[PDB]
Amino acid sequence: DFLNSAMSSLYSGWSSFTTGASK
Repeated sequence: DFLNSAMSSLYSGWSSFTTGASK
């Protein structure tokens, strides 16, 4: 799961939208 966080900071940082699907 931890790796999931380091990923959100990379994918959920440039798109600032993927969070909708990730969350």
